[PDB]
Amino acid sequence: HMVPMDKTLKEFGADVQWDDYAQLFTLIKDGAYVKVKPGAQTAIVNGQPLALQVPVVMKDNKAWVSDTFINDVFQSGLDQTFQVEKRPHPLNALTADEIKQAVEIVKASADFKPNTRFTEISLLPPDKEAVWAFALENKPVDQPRKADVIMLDGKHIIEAVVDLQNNKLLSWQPIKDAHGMVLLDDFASVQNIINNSEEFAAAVKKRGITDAKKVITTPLTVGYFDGKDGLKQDARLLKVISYLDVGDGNYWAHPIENLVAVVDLEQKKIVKIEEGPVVPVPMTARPFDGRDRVAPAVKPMQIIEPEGKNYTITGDMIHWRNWDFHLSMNSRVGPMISTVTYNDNGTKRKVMYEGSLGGMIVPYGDPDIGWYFKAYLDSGDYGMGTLTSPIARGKDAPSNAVLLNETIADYTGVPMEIPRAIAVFERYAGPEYKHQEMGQPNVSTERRELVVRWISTVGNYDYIFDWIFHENGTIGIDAGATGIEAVKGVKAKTMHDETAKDDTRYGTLIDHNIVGTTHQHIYNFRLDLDVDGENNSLVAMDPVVKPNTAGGPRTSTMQVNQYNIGNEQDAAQKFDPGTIRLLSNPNKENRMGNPVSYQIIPYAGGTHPVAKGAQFAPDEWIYHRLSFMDKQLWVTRYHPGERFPEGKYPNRSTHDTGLGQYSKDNESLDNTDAVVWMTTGTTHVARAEEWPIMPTEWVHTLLKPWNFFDETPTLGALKK
Amino acid sequence: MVPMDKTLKEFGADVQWDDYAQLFTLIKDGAYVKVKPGAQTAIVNGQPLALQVPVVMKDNKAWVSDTFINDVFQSGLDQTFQVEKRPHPLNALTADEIKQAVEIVKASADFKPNTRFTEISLLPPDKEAVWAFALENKPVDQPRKADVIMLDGKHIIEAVVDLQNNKLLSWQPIKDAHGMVLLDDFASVQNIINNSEEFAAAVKKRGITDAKKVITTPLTVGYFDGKDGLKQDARLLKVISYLDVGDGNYWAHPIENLVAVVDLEQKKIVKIEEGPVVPVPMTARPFDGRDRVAPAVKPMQIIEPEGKNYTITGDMIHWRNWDFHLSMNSRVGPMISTVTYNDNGTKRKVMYEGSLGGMIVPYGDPDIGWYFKAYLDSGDYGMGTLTSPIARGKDAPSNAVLLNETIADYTGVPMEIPRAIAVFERYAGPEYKHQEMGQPNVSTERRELVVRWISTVGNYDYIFDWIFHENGTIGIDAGATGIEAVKGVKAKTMHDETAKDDTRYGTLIDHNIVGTTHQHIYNFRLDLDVDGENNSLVAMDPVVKPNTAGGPRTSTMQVNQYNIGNEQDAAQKFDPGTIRLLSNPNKENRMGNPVSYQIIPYAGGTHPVAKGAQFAPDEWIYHRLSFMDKQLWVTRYHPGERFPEGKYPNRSTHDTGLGQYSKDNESLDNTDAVVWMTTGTTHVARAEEWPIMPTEWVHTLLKPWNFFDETPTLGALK
Ligand SMILES: O=CCc1ccccc1
Ligand SMILES: O=CCc1ccccc1
Ligand SMILES: [NH3+]CCc1ccccc1
Ligand SMILES: [Ca+2]
Ligand SMILES: [Ca+2]
Ligand SMILES: [Ca+2]
Ligand SMILES: [Ca+2]
Ligand SMILES: [Cu+2]
Ligand SMILES: [Cu+2]
Repeated sequence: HMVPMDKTLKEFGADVQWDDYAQLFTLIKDGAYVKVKPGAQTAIVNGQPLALQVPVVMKDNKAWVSDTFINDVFQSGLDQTFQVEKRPHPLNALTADEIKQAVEIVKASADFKPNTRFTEISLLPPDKEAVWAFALENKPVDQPRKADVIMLDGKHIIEAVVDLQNNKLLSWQPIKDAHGMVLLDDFASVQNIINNSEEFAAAVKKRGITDAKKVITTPLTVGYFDGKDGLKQDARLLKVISYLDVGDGNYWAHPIENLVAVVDLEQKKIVKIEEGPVVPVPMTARPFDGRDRVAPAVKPMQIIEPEGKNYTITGDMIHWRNWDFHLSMNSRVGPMISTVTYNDNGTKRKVMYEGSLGGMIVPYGDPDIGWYFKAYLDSGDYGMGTLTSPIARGKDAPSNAVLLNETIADYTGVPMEIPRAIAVFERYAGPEYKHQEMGQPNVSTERRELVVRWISTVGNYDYIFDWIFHENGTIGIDAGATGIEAVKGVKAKTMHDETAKDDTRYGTLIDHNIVGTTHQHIYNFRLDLDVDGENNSLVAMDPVVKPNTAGGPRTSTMQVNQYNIGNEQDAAQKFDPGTIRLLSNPNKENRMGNPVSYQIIPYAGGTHPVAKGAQFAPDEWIYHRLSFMDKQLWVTRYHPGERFPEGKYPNRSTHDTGLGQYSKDNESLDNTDAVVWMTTGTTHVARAEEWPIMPTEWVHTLLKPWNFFDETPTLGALKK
Repeated sequence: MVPMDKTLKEFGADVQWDDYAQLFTLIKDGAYVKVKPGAQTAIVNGQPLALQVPVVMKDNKAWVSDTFINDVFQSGLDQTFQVEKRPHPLNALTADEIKQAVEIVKASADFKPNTRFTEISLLPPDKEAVWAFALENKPVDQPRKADVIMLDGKHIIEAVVDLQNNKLLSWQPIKDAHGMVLLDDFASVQNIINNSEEFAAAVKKRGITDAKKVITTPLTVGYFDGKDGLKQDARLLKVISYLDVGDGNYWAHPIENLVAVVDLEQKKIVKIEEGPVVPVPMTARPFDGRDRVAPAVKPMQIIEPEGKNYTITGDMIHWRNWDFHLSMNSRVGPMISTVTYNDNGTKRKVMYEGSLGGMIVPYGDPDIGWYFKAYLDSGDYGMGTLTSPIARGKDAPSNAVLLNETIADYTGVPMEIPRAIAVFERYAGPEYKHQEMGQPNVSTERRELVVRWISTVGNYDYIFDWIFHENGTIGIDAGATGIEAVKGVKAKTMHDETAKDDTRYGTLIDHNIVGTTHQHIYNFRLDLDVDGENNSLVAMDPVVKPNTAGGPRTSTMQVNQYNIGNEQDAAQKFDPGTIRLLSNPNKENRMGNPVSYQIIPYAGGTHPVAKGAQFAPDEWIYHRLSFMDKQLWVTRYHPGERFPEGKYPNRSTHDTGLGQYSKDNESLDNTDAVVWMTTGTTHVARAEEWPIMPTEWVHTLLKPWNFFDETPTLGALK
């Protein structure tokens, strides 16, 4: 029997186009570009003929296909985008089975507990040297597949290491004073605790809310205030900010200002309720999904690759032109780009052993009760990999993208597959280079970039990360921000109202009774670059104007002050976009005798004002606990255990256990394995254009090869 | 009948044949056509067309009617271009007007025999009348006039003509003004050097066996109060030379320390400066791929089968909520005029006129052949005139529409530049997005309309994109590629004796070749009229202040707001961490905030940023060009102030540009303002940029700030 084509293909996730003039169906799904005519015996897949056992049947204007059409066509093999990995890469993320295995091992230990949850179950990284040997020399990693299992027993953190190869527990170490990150069930717990709170229902009622059932809560971390917040450091707590559900699908637009409940998770009870002046709840419906809007007619635009892609995905490894890298997923920081090499006329040269988001922070600047503690560490306290948002095909990524699925473990230790977790796509990016010599034939070549996009949503914010591999050796990393703003309810409707001045002291009035509290977005990227080898050095090149001492009319000249940065303490600094910073390899030079290097650019621009550092007086705790905020560039000695800027356990941390710690010993950075950390952010002062929903804003970072090659990288293969 | 592939490709259309569907897909600009052999109809942008003569296959070769192209492409089904019945007042001079203007000044008794024309452009009606035409369809009741700037030998004469009444209005000689470099000067220079016995000897001394292989370059000499020993009243050019070795890239073969000074009216070398002899780098370094083989790539196409979202009526472009006028000028190139944003039915003013103001590429080497090198590409050479035709699908995406533009050449003859400007829409990631936990996702794609122009002056190639976002934001990016000006040096690697001295002012990017450090400084003139003519300049500086509200916090994030009332104060460095708005104090949005536009002179770049001019304040180039040292300028609207580097910058003795326009320090309070953005880079070379440099970009932005009352792209309410 057969099934309706349109319905079935849509369900499948393929785009369906019917051309009445050509009596032709064009079907697109990732790397597959298919063409099929009703009644035809063969179809075309990426330019290649495919015999069909059952042709497409057109009945009374409706097409029907065999129940095998989707598999015969899309899994034919004519789409070579994906190839089966023969020799499993050592950096492959834990499979579902491995996840379940690690969980059975710890549950087999005499100490496991029933309520024991899992904050992170991830692969334990083999030694860097063995992995490179595999990627480069194809030498097998004879070290056992291990996995880190970080558990949360109530409010206590426990670190366990399991041996997957030999199915045995290798270690079980409790971590005192450490708090665990926020977990999914805590969200449900908070809303439930508030719904059962007699006092809170009372507090809410005195603030104009009749039906307390329509109150939506939000789980926020409290941070650390040396006790000034009057909060017991020992307890596992969360503060709660509420909004009113008006039925417009956007509760963020209806804040219940000056009301904050403090919830103790293990005690499952409200341990405190801070109240401030009663402010009428903004009631006007402000939907952002278009329900109240007119759909504008727009002409279609498709980016197509009818013969397939230029990249191939073997297991988790991606090959594209001269690039080769491994892409995996982590529940905390998200995507991880590993063993990145560039094929230089036959020789795979090392570039980056491991790169990924390091961590990020979004601190607000309002002193009031519902804002003073608000300083989010999204990846660290919430797990952005876990909160990945499936890519909306054709919208969140261009129509010529390939969408990958990724698997991680949820908090209960059960394997979780995230559909459309990461997007891969090549894109036209203007001319690679060009020169129109007067009176001569023109010379131009197009530029192509391979983009790896991942989106994670934590509450009201939606973050987008792109890892851009330029064909010419350059690597870009941009961060985009969109979503819904965290607003403050105020009495003023316009700037003409008596309270306007005070209501807008910490933010712009972007709507009637609504203020967009100023805050910042600070991202940090951990880049373990191995510029053509592990032993590198950090070099600085400051362009300067010096007095002319060679004669002639000129009084000055443009020269450069070049010097090495021998230690971590000095490598941790502000970035002047007017200067040049390089991670060179003092052991290898190019054809001209210059050390092969990569230029590090933490700030290549952005669409919001740039954050010159953390907008905090040097005496604020947040500024103290987290030092990665005030420096745009950091360089440390390679250590497999140092991966987070804010520290491994930032939830209510008392001191800096991250970059401040990784560099406190001020170690030598001369000709050794270095790790670059780039910090970049924006200072967000709101405007009406960003409400009810914010247009995507971007920040750009860059890694350019500096004398890494001997000439224009894209000139082409030498003919003679 | 006639051959299809042959005919269609002569037409410039792309032909594709799908044997499986027995279908031809024809593409050219806004036309996307589909036609099957033997079919009685065809499809043009989604619409059915009846054919007089079906396409016929003859020996596997398609054949079509001799009227096919016209019947199909000029059918009317391609709505990209529309007829302009009422000519916009800012339309550039037409070929007929260019010829009329030249006839008028030639009919004057003062017109001398070999006069050349530096510029023949439209003398624009008053701003008010123009805005009235775009907003109210009110006719501009003023005759079309044209400015005709002439160069009589070395003398500049400014004249004004009345095109509607065909009469000469004024004829004014300009004292002490030097004219820009004209194309024929390029040839004079090469020819003068060739006939120079002295030069040939000078060259022989340096190792060149055949002087006929010496390639010259016409370089402006600047001004040095005489310290360079050059007469101020003489029209001069310095000549740097290269050796043509047959690799199609003479730039890779510098003849270092040899500089000739040429007097254009006397037509001879009036001074030769010789320095240390350096052997000419000989190794072949072609950049055209003659010695290379490109890797095979799977095809990629960007298609709009139903046509474009934009309409081009004459020179007026309509796209979504945007409406603007695009014209061409021989000096600065593309001009974006009468820009409005259609806010739910009402067209609101955004920008009266915007265009490249001017630019400069100054070098940092003190030596004999570099110290005077400070190029004002548009001002001294005419970037519009030197526009480089866009290479379809390469310099611009495959879904672009290529426009032809017309300007006058130096002899006053109309000149049509093919594919002078590219217009294309592009996907720019999600416009906005929110994936609420456990709810249906909300995403919309972003679309930008890019207007791209490429100009090439000598070795450098410059790209300019005017980017219109659906949400009201306007972006302006400048890209740079081409061939680097290099210095000949003795060192082959950094291990040689002279290596350190050879690389004191630049990187050693190849054997015996150093890419001399320099800067790329662009300036944009933006006559913004934020929802009206009368505006003010407001500064908003984010600052950290002590907490006075109580609670654990010791500090807060606040904004320091204040108006900048005059021109001198408006001329300032730009801190990308601050906010600068051009507000309209007379209009507010629904929340009581002044409708405004955020000015961002520096939104990023792929090369190191130029925080100012890499020159001591006592350098002459520094004195002559103040715009290099400040990223933001705001002055009162004046029709005659259009160039940051001044109107006649060749060998100028003082600042006649932005330095002069702001000198008076006038009031910028609630009045017609003009914004000037200066953005630049400091370029320290590397091997990856030789023999040809990969395109490098810089970005600027203009964002609506409380101009609207909400997300501009949500759409109209049902
Ligand atoms: O994203 C930061 C913390 C948060 C989590 C869930 C809802 C709102 C805010
Ligand atoms: O682009 C600046 C001046 C110039 C003109 C022609 C050839 C080389 C250099
Ligand atoms: N007086 C307008 C210029 C002109 C001249 C000749 C033909 C058409 C137009
Ligand atoms: Ca260290
Ligand atoms: Ca390293
Ligand atoms: Ca203005
Ligand atoms: Ca003025
Ligand atoms: Cu923000
Ligand atoms: Cu340059």
